[PDB]
Amino acid sequence: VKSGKARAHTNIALIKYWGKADETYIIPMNNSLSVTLDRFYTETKVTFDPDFTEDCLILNGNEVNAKEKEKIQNYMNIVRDLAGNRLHARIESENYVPTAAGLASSASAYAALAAACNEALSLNLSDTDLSRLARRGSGSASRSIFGGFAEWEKGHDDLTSYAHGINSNGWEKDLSMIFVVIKVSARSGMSLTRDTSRFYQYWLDHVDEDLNEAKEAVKNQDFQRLGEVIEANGLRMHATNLGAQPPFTYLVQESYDAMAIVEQCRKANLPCYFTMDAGPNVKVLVEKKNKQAVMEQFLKVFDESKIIASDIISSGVEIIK
Amino acid sequence: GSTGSMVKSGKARAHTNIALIKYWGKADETYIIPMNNSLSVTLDRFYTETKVTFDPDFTEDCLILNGNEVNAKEKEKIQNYMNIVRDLAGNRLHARIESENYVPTAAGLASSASAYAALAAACNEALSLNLSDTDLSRLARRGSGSASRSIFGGFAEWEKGHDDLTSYAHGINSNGWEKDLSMIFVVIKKVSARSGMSLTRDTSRFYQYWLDHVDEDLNEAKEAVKNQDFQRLGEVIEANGLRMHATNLGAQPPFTYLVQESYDAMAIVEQCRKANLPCYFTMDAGPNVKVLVEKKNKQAVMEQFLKVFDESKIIASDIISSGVEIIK
Ligand SMILES: O=C(O)C[C@@](O)(CF)CCOP(=O)(O)OP(=O)(O)O
Ligand SMILES: O=C(O)C[C@@](O)(CF)CCOP(=O)(O)OP(=O)(O)O
Repeated sequence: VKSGKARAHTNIALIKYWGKADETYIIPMNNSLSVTLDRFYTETKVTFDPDFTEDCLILNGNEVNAKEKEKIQNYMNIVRDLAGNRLHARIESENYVPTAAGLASSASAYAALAAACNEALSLNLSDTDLSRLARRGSGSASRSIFGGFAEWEKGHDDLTSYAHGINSNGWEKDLSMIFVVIKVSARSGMSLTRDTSRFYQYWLDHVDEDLNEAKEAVKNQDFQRLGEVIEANGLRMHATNLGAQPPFTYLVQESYDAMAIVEQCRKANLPCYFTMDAGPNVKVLVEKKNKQAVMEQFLKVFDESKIIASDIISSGVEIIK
Repeated sequence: GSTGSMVKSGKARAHTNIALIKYWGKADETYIIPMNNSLSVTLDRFYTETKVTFDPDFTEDCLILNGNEVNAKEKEKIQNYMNIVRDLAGNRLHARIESENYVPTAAGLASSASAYAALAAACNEALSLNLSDTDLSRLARRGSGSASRSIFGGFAEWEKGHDDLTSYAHGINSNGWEKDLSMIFVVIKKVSARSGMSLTRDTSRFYQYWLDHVDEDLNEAKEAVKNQDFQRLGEVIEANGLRMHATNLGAQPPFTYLVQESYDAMAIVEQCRKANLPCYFTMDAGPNVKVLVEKKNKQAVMEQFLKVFDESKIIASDIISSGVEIIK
């Protein structure tokens, strides 16, 4: 019997990953830039037993649905292949996330699993190969191998497509992300758009410049500059969905109300910037020093229970005991 | 009806139009000069009838809308517009304006294009200004940009120009193609069009993108019309309409006119399209989805929407060939 346990934190893309060059190995049309969150994470124990017939997944104490179970059994086949064994595993996982708030991620799930399998089967995988392993489950999991700022380099094959951590001289310790809590999966949404969106080329033509400008801002620890490019990049992502055949949107009116509050804060000498993912939740990057002030502005309009802050964590994926 | 010797009245009926290539954002806010050309179709079903009566006794302009007094705000608005008319006609006469909107305004359809075209034409008739169509378009434009196109029937294009003299629309001869087409309206506090286009135009991060493709879209559409190629016209206009709404997403801060139900209707259009009912949608300053379809398939497409939308919510109109007309 072989076993290991790890904690992986979710991460939010500032420069978005959106569209796969390759659906089976999960290679992206473009690089992406994320920050890892202190507050939301997944803890996953994996246990390999010669007696097991088929992989079992218990999440938060309950069993998973067809699609996940299947999704997990295909992923574990990849693990088996890599390990060179034929062992099925009982997986017990726990999401540390505000309940039923749309904030559970494949990113934390798969990074945690990859690192737990790594530990269980003693593979001593390099961070690079761990990221690659996580990428095969969910693209954004590639980045949750790392803390702080991370970049997923798209590469062109299974070997070259992986994330790496970015040193910002501890800039991440100065930043925070406020969540405003407010259904098409990212996988399905993004493939429709990657395949059919009339505005997809426009996305591809600007993503690299945004990326470079984002990465440059990080080197200089220049918040306003980072803020503006990621905000624009973010909106361009949702634009591409408007061009889809047929169009769709992740956003609802409340999402826009939150956006408007972010703009006012800037006008009130409280710099912050928003982004949205595959849902209407609005995420607000802000400096720690201004975090409380910005939150107060939201509390005027949103319920206290819906305004949830998190720090950016510096460390990466972590084996547990 | 009967009019005293020293009173000049005129009454006109102008039809609403829907932009297939969108006007969105002004170069000049005071004279209403657009940042780009637009192209539209004039709808047979929806129109405004406006009567105007000039009387030397009248001390100020009066506006009666669908039988009721307008408030002081809209009153003040209409008096400033009529000043333009007075300046043009070289008089100082005031008028009583009796207008009736036969447009589903409560349902969200815009009345601004027909209202201002009707008013312009009505005045030209009352005062005998002998205005050319070009000059009628220019006068309607001062009131609302889209109004410049409602002077004309069928397909019409607003040439943007660079000043008050050069910015106006004309009718496009389509060899009668307008007679084969129809538009279906799926009916679903609004930022005004004027207000909305201004925020996007001034601040939108994606506005340049709009500007970089509008002329190409327009040429493709116009070439589509010359060819009477419904697919070619439909694809470019659908994309154009979507790009306009995209710009709004890039505004500071963003907004949208679309709701989930709008998206639902679009889905049904694409469905009809995959099922050999060719049609294409567009949206203006609100959630209503408008569906361009050939008159033959109108009935079929409607039924598909009727599978999910309330019968009262689905309303078709043909496209009318004639332009603004004076009436009794
Ligand atoms: O995370 C980002 O960069 C952007 C998004 O969050 C925005 F919605 C997408 C997440 O993608 P994911 O769930 O990883 O897709 P998968 O590869 O199909 O599993
Ligand atoms: O009609 C189109 O080209 C597209 C739109 O309808 C989309 F919302 C804009 C209409 O603008 P309008 O009411 O004419 O503005 P005004 O000049 O400020 O009065």
